[PDB]
Amino acid sequence: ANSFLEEVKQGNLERECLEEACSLEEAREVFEDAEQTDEFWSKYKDGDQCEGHPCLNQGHCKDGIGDYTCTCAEGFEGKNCEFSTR
Repeated sequence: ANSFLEEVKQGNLERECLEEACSLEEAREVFEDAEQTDEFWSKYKDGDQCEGHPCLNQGHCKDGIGDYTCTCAEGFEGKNCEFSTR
């Protein structure tokens, strides 16, 4: 029966089902969250969260399918931390 899932310890959530192994079979039911199904897939394209990196001045991005965030250094502030104090 099948070949990918089953023999595997179990399905997954995105990477394991986001390759030539799976597309959205079991991983679809392995979510539980309603909003986690939409934005998540619905043409999994989004902005690759951190593609253009929303964080400036060497900030950092956690990124997460759907939306991302940013973290700046101590001497940095502003929405995109685009402002360097010193």
